[PDB]
Amino acid sequence: EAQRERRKRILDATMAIASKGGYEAVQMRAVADRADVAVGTLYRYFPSKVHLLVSALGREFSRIDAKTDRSAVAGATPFQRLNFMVGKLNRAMQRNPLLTEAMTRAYVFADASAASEVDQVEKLIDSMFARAMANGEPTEDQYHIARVISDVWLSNLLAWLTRRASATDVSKRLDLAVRLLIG
Amino acid sequence: AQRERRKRILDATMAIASKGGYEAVQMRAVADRADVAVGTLYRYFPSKVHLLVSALGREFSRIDAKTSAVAGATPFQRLNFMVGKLNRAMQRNPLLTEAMTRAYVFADASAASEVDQVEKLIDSMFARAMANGEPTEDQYHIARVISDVWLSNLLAWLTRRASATDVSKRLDLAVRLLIGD
Repeated sequence: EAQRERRKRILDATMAIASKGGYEAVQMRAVADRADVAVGTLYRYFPSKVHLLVSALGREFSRIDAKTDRSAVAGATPFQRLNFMVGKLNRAMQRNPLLTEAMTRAYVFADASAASEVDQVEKLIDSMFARAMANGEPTEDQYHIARVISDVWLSNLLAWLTRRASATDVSKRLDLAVRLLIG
Repeated sequence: AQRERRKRILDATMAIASKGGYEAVQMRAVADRADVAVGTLYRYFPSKVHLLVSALGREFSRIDAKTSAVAGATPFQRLNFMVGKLNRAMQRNPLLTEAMTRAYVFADASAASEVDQVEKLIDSMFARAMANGEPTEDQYHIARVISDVWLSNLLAWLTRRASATDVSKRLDLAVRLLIGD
Protein backbone atom coordinates (compact mmCIF):
# COMPACT_ATOMS: atom_id res chain seq x y z
CA GLU A 1 0.00 0.00 0.00
CA ALA A 2 3.09 2.27 0.33
CA GLN A 3 3.93 1.52 -3.32
CA ARG A 4 0.26 2.08 -4.22
CA GLU A 5 0.04 5.47 -2.54
CA ARG A 6 3.33 6.74 -4.03
CA ARG A 7 2.01 5.68 -7.50
CA LYS A 8 -1.23 7.49 -6.81
CA ARG A 9 0.62 10.76 -5.96
CA ILE A 10 2.86 10.43 -9.08
CA LEU A 11 -0.10 9.89 -11.44
CA ASP A 12 -2.10 12.56 -9.68
CA ALA A 13 0.82 14.99 -10.21
CA THR A 14 1.10 13.94 -13.88
CA MET A 15 -2.50 14.63 -14.58
CA ALA A 16 -2.51 17.98 -12.80
CA ILE A 17 0.66 19.16 -14.60
CA ALA A 18 -0.50 17.96 -18.02
CA SER A 19 -3.97 19.54 -17.64
CA LYS A 20 -2.45 22.75 -16.55
CA GLY A 21 0.42 22.99 -19.08
CA GLY A 22 0.37 20.28 -21.80
CA TYR A 23 3.20 17.97 -22.77
CA GLU A 24 6.00 20.53 -22.33
CA ALA A 25 5.02 20.97 -18.63
CA VAL A 26 5.33 17.27 -17.82
CA GLN A 27 8.99 17.21 -16.81
CA MET A 28 10.14 14.36 -14.61
CA ARG A 29 11.59 16.75 -11.95
CA ALA A 30 8.41 18.77 -11.82
CA VAL A 31 6.37 15.62 -11.42
CA ALA A 32 8.60 14.21 -8.62
CA ASP A 33 8.53 17.53 -6.75
CA ARG A 34 4.76 17.84 -6.96
CA ALA A 35 4.31 14.18 -5.95
CA ASP A 36 6.78 14.44 -3.02
CA VAL A 37 8.81 11.51 -4.15
CA ALA A 38 12.50 11.33 -4.83
CA VAL A 39 13.26 11.56 -8.54
CA GLY A 40 14.97 8.11 -8.55
CA THR A 41 11.88 6.66 -7.03
CA LEU A 42 9.95 8.27 -9.88
CA TYR A 43 12.29 6.89 -12.65
CA ARG A 44 12.14 3.37 -11.14
CA TYR A 45 8.36 3.19 -11.62
CA PHE A 46 8.12 5.38 -14.80
CA PRO A 47 11.31 5.83 -16.84
CA SER A 48 10.09 8.73 -19.01
CA LYS A 49 7.31 11.21 -19.50
CA VAL A 50 5.69 8.81 -21.98
CA HIS A 51 5.39 6.10 -19.39
CA LEU A 52 3.92 8.61 -16.96
CA LEU A 53 1.35 9.95 -19.34
CA VAL A 54 0.27 6.59 -20.77
CA SER A 55 0.07 5.08 -17.23
CA ALA A 56 -2.03 8.05 -16.14
CA LEU A 57 -4.41 7.68 -19.09
CA GLY A 58 -4.78 3.95 -18.25
CA ARG A 59 -5.82 4.87 -14.73
CA GLU A 60 -8.41 7.29 -15.94
CA PHE A 61 -9.87 4.59 -18.26
CA SER A 62 -10.18 2.12 -15.32
CA ARG A 63 -11.90 4.77 -13.20
CA ILE A 64 -14.28 5.38 -16.10
CA ASP A 65 -14.66 1.63 -16.54
CA ALA A 66 -15.42 0.90 -12.84
CA LYS A 67 -18.17 3.55 -12.75
CA THR A 68 -19.44 2.06 -16.07
CA ASP A 69 -21.56 -0.96 -15.35
CA ARG A 70 -23.45 -2.83 -18.18
CA SER A 71 -26.67 -0.81 -17.63
CA ALA A 72 -24.84 2.59 -17.54
CA VAL A 73 -24.14 2.53 -21.30
CA ALA A 74 -27.45 3.75 -22.78
CA GLY A 75 -28.88 2.04 -25.85
CA ALA A 76 -31.00 -0.79 -27.09
CA THR A 77 -28.60 -1.56 -30.04
CA PRO A 78 -24.80 -2.02 -30.29
CA PHE A 79 -24.78 1.09 -32.43
CA GLN A 80 -26.57 3.16 -29.81
CA ARG A 81 -24.40 1.92 -26.96
CA LEU A 82 -21.07 2.44 -28.81
CA ASN A 83 -22.12 5.87 -30.00
CA PHE A 84 -22.97 6.83 -26.45
CA MET A 85 -19.49 5.68 -25.15
CA VAL A 86 -17.68 7.44 -28.04
CA GLY A 87 -19.73 10.62 -27.54
CA LYS A 88 -18.88 10.75 -23.79
CA LEU A 89 -15.13 10.34 -24.52
CA ASN A 90 -15.29 12.83 -27.35
CA ARG A 91 -16.88 15.49 -25.08
CA ALA A 92 -14.30 14.70 -22.34
CA MET A 93 -11.55 15.26 -24.88
CA GLN A 94 -13.04 18.58 -26.05
CA ARG A 95 -13.41 19.75 -22.40
CA ASN A 96 -9.70 18.93 -21.71
CA PRO A 97 -7.57 20.21 -24.69
CA LEU A 98 -4.27 20.54 -22.90
CA LEU A 99 -4.59 17.13 -21.42
CA THR A 100 -5.50 15.84 -24.95
CA GLU A 101 -2.39 17.52 -26.34
CA ALA A 102 -0.17 15.92 -23.73
CA MET A 103 -1.63 12.40 -24.32
CA THR A 104 -1.47 12.74 -28.13
CA ARG A 105 2.22 13.74 -27.96
CA ALA A 106 2.92 10.97 -25.56
CA TYR A 107 1.49 8.52 -28.12
CA VAL A 108 3.55 9.88 -30.97
CA PHE A 109 6.65 9.30 -28.91
CA ALA A 110 5.68 5.94 -27.44
CA ASP A 111 8.04 3.12 -28.55
CA ALA A 112 8.90 -0.47 -27.67
CA SER A 113 10.26 0.67 -24.28
CA ALA A 114 6.65 1.62 -23.37
CA ALA A 115 4.90 -1.36 -24.92
CA SER A 116 3.55 -2.66 -21.58
CA GLU A 117 1.98 0.68 -20.72
CA VAL A 118 0.54 1.20 -24.22
CA ASP A 119 -0.79 -2.40 -24.26
CA GLN A 120 -2.68 -1.96 -20.98
CA VAL A 121 -4.33 1.16 -22.28
CA GLU A 122 -5.21 -0.47 -25.61
CA LYS A 123 -6.63 -3.52 -23.76
CA LEU A 124 -8.63 -1.28 -21.56
CA ILE A 125 -10.10 1.09 -24.11
CA ASP A 126 -10.87 -1.79 -26.55
CA SER A 127 -12.59 -3.72 -23.74
CA MET A 128 -14.71 -0.69 -22.89
CA PHE A 129 -15.78 -0.14 -26.46
CA ALA A 130 -16.31 -3.96 -27.08
CA ARG A 131 -18.33 -4.42 -23.82
CA ALA A 132 -20.39 -1.40 -24.85
CA MET A 133 -21.40 -3.14 -28.08
CA ALA A 134 -21.87 -6.60 -26.50
CA ASN A 135 -24.65 -7.95 -24.29
CA GLY A 136 -22.41 -10.54 -22.77
CA GLU A 137 -18.85 -11.51 -23.33
CA PRO A 138 -17.68 -9.66 -26.50
CA THR A 139 -16.99 -11.42 -29.82
CA GLU A 140 -13.62 -11.38 -31.60
CA ASP A 141 -15.06 -8.89 -34.10
CA GLN A 142 -16.31 -6.42 -31.44
CA TYR A 143 -12.66 -6.26 -30.11
CA HIS A 144 -11.49 -5.68 -33.67
CA ILE A 145 -14.04 -2.97 -34.25
CA ALA A 146 -12.88 -1.22 -31.03
CA ARG A 147 -9.28 -1.24 -32.45
CA VAL A 148 -10.43 0.41 -35.67
CA ILE A 149 -12.30 3.18 -33.82
CA SER A 150 -9.11 3.69 -31.70
CA ASP A 151 -6.94 4.01 -34.82
CA VAL A 152 -9.28 6.49 -36.50
CA TRP A 153 -9.15 8.41 -33.18
CA LEU A 154 -5.32 8.46 -33.00
CA SER A 155 -4.77 9.35 -36.67
CA ASN A 156 -7.20 12.22 -36.43
CA LEU A 157 -5.64 13.48 -33.16
CA LEU A 158 -2.36 13.49 -35.17
CA ALA A 159 -4.00 15.91 -37.63
CA TRP A 160 -5.46 18.01 -34.78
CA LEU A 161 -2.03 18.18 -33.04
CA THR A 162 -0.26 19.59 -36.08
CA ARG A 163 -3.11 22.03 -36.78
CA ARG A 164 -4.51 20.39 -39.94
CA ALA A 165 -7.88 19.39 -38.41
CA SER A 166 -10.34 20.88 -35.91
CA ALA A 167 -12.66 19.33 -33.31
CA THR A 168 -15.54 19.45 -35.85
CA ASP A 169 -13.35 17.20 -38.11
CA VAL A 170 -12.28 14.61 -35.48
CA SER A 171 -15.90 14.14 -34.26
CA LYS A 172 -17.07 13.82 -37.81
CA ARG A 173 -14.48 11.03 -38.51
CA LEU A 174 -15.40 9.19 -35.37
CA ASP A 175 -19.12 9.32 -35.97
CA LEU A 176 -18.60 8.03 -39.61
CA ALA A 177 -16.39 5.18 -38.40
CA VAL A 178 -18.90 4.01 -35.85
CA ARG A 179 -21.77 4.14 -38.39
CA LEU A 180 -19.78 2.37 -41.09
CA LEU A 181 -18.67 -0.36 -38.72
CA ILE A 182 -21.93 -1.12 -36.91
CA GLY A 183 -24.76 1.29 -37.94
CA ALA B 1 10.13 22.23 -69.00
CA GLN B 2 9.01 23.08 -65.45
CA ARG B 3 7.36 19.66 -65.50
CA GLU B 4 10.77 18.15 -66.36
CA ARG B 5 12.44 19.83 -63.34
CA ARG B 6 9.45 18.52 -61.25
CA LYS B 7 9.82 15.01 -62.53
CA ARG B 8 13.54 14.99 -61.74
CA ILE B 9 12.93 16.46 -58.26
CA LEU B 10 10.34 13.88 -57.34
CA ASP B 11 12.40 11.07 -58.86
CA ALA B 12 15.38 12.07 -56.76
CA THR B 13 13.08 12.29 -53.63
CA MET B 14 11.87 8.69 -54.16
CA ALA B 15 15.34 7.35 -54.91
CA ILE B 16 16.91 9.04 -51.88
CA ALA B 17 14.02 8.09 -49.49
CA SER B 18 14.02 4.49 -50.73
CA LYS B 19 17.68 4.08 -50.02
CA GLY B 20 18.19 6.21 -46.93
CA GLY B 21 14.80 7.00 -45.23
CA TYR B 22 13.55 10.33 -43.90
CA GLU B 23 16.98 11.46 -42.64
CA ALA B 24 18.48 11.22 -46.17
CA VAL B 25 15.90 13.55 -47.69
CA GLN B 26 17.83 16.88 -47.42
CA MET B 27 17.27 19.77 -49.75
CA ARG B 28 20.88 20.01 -51.00
CA ALA B 29 21.05 16.24 -51.69
CA VAL B 30 17.78 16.18 -53.57
CA ALA B 31 18.71 19.32 -55.54
CA ASP B 32 22.07 17.88 -56.57
CA ARG B 33 20.66 14.48 -57.56
CA ALA B 34 17.81 16.15 -59.58
CA ASP B 35 20.28 18.55 -61.20
CA VAL B 36 18.45 21.65 -60.07
CA ALA B 37 19.59 24.69 -58.10
CA VAL B 38 18.53 24.33 -54.40
CA GLY B 39 16.72 27.68 -54.68
CA THR B 40 14.71 26.33 -57.59
CA LEU B 41 13.94 23.44 -55.35
CA TYR B 42 12.86 25.64 -52.41
CA ARG B 43 10.47 27.55 -54.71
CA TYR B 44 8.50 24.41 -55.79
CA PHE B 45 8.76 22.33 -52.54
CA PRO B 46 9.66 24.27 -49.35
CA SER B 47 10.44 21.25 -47.13
CA LYS B 48 11.08 17.57 -47.08
CA VAL B 49 7.40 16.98 -46.09
CA HIS B 50 6.28 18.77 -49.19
CA LEU B 51 8.73 16.74 -51.33
CA LEU B 52 7.69 13.41 -49.81
CA VAL B 53 3.93 14.14 -49.88
CA SER B 54 4.12 15.33 -53.52
CA ALA B 55 6.21 12.26 -54.50
CA LEU B 56 3.64 9.97 -52.94
CA GLY B 57 0.80 11.80 -54.76
CA ARG B 58 2.70 11.28 -58.02
CA GLU B 59 3.02 7.52 -57.42
CA PHE B 60 -0.65 7.17 -56.83
CA SER B 61 -1.46 9.34 -59.89
CA ARG B 62 0.69 6.97 -61.94
CA ILE B 63 -1.07 3.93 -60.51
CA ASP B 64 -4.42 5.59 -61.31
CA ALA B 65 -3.37 6.58 -64.91
CA LYS B 66 -1.95 3.03 -65.58
CA THR B 67 -5.06 1.28 -64.08
CA SER B 68 -8.68 -1.27 -66.58
CA ALA B 69 -10.89 -3.00 -64.02
CA VAL B 70 -9.22 -3.99 -60.76
CA ALA B 71 -9.36 -7.77 -60.06
CA GLY B 72 -12.25 -9.08 -57.87
CA ALA B 73 -15.95 -9.70 -58.29
CA THR B 74 -17.15 -7.79 -55.19
CA PRO B 75 -16.09 -4.54 -53.47
CA PHE B 76 -14.38 -6.60 -50.75
CA GLN B 77 -12.35 -8.64 -53.18
CA ARG B 78 -11.24 -5.61 -55.25
CA LEU B 79 -10.21 -3.61 -52.10
CA ASN B 80 -8.54 -6.64 -50.54
CA PHE B 81 -6.54 -7.06 -53.79
CA MET B 82 -5.47 -3.41 -53.95
CA VAL B 83 -4.55 -3.24 -50.21
CA GLY B 84 -2.65 -6.40 -50.70
CA LYS B 85 -0.53 -5.14 -53.56
CA LEU B 86 0.22 -1.90 -51.57
CA ASN B 87 1.23 -3.99 -48.53
CA ARG B 88 3.61 -6.00 -50.63
CA ALA B 89 5.14 -2.77 -51.95
CA MET B 90 5.46 -1.47 -48.33
CA GLN B 91 7.12 -4.64 -47.25
CA ARG B 92 9.69 -4.53 -50.02
CA ASN B 93 10.40 -0.82 -49.23
CA PRO B 94 10.73 -0.29 -45.50
CA LEU B 95 12.97 2.81 -45.84
CA LEU B 96 10.58 4.47 -48.19
CA THR B 97 7.71 3.56 -45.78
CA GLU B 98 9.75 5.08 -42.85
CA ALA B 99 10.18 8.31 -44.90
CA MET B 100 6.56 8.60 -45.68
CA THR B 101 5.35 7.74 -42.15
CA ARG B 102 7.66 10.45 -40.75
CA ALA B 103 6.47 12.94 -43.32
CA TYR B 104 2.86 12.48 -42.24
CA VAL B 105 3.75 12.60 -38.51
CA PHE B 106 5.59 15.89 -39.07
CA ALA B 107 3.17 17.38 -41.60
CA ASP B 108 1.65 20.59 -40.29
CA ALA B 109 -0.54 23.45 -41.44
CA SER B 110 1.99 24.59 -43.99
CA ALA B 111 1.63 21.22 -45.88
CA ALA B 112 -2.12 20.85 -45.16
CA SER B 113 -3.21 21.55 -48.69
CA GLU B 114 -0.68 18.96 -50.16
CA VAL B 115 -1.71 16.36 -47.56
CA ASP B 116 -5.43 16.97 -48.32
CA GLN B 117 -4.89 16.60 -52.12
CA VAL B 118 -3.01 13.38 -51.67
CA GLU B 119 -5.70 12.05 -49.30
CA LYS B 120 -8.40 12.80 -51.89
CA LEU B 121 -6.44 11.00 -54.52
CA ILE B 122 -5.59 7.89 -52.44
CA ASP B 123 -9.10 7.59 -51.07
CA SER B 124 -10.73 8.06 -54.51
CA MET B 125 -8.45 5.18 -55.75
CA PHE B 126 -9.59 2.94 -52.87
CA ALA B 127 -13.22 3.89 -53.42
CA ARG B 128 -12.94 3.36 -57.24
CA ALA B 129 -11.58 -0.12 -56.58
CA MET B 130 -14.56 -0.86 -54.30
CA ALA B 131 -17.01 0.47 -56.90
CA ASN B 132 -15.19 -0.82 -59.99
CA GLY B 133 -16.20 2.61 -61.18
CA GLU B 134 -17.74 5.80 -59.73
CA PRO B 135 -18.02 5.37 -55.93
CA THR B 136 -20.68 6.11 -53.35
CA GLU B 137 -20.29 8.55 -50.49
CA ASP B 138 -19.99 5.60 -48.19
CA GLN B 139 -17.15 4.15 -50.32
CA TYR B 140 -15.13 7.38 -50.05
CA HIS B 141 -15.77 7.34 -46.25
CA ILE B 142 -14.71 3.72 -45.93
CA ALA B 143 -11.51 4.55 -47.79
CA ARG B 144 -10.73 7.23 -45.21
CA VAL B 145 -11.27 4.80 -42.35
CA ILE B 146 -8.84 2.44 -44.05
CA SER B 147 -6.26 5.26 -44.56
CA ASP B 148 -6.54 6.22 -40.84
CA VAL B 149 -6.02 2.64 -39.75
CA TRP B 150 -3.03 2.46 -42.07
CA LEU B 151 -1.36 5.61 -40.65
CA SER B 152 -1.90 4.58 -36.99
CA ASN B 153 -0.46 1.19 -37.63
CA LEU B 154 2.50 2.68 -39.44
CA LEU B 155 3.19 4.84 -36.37
CA ALA B 156 3.27 1.63 -34.38
CA TRP B 157 5.58 -0.08 -36.83
CA LEU B 158 7.93 2.96 -36.97
CA THR B 159 8.21 2.86 -33.17
CA ARG B 160 8.70 -0.91 -32.94
CA ARG B 161 5.39 -1.59 -31.25
CA ALA B 162 4.09 -3.52 -34.32
CA SER B 163 5.58 -5.74 -36.98
CA ALA B 164 5.05 -5.54 -40.67
CA THR B 165 2.81 -8.67 -40.41
CA ASP B 166 0.82 -6.94 -37.70
CA VAL B 167 0.14 -3.94 -39.98
CA SER B 168 -0.94 -6.27 -42.79
CA LYS B 169 -3.29 -8.19 -40.50
CA ARG B 170 -4.88 -5.04 -39.14
CA LEU B 171 -5.51 -3.67 -42.56
CA ASP B 172 -7.15 -7.01 -43.66
CA LEU B 173 -9.37 -6.89 -40.57
CA ALA B 174 -10.46 -3.36 -41.33
CA VAL B 175 -11.34 -4.19 -44.91
CA ARG B 176 -13.45 -7.27 -43.83
CA LEU B 177 -15.17 -5.34 -41.05
CA LEU B 178 -16.20 -2.45 -43.31
CA ILE B 179 -17.14 -4.22 -46.57
CA GLY B 180 -16.68 -7.99 -45.95
CA ASP B 181 -18.84 -10.33 -48.03
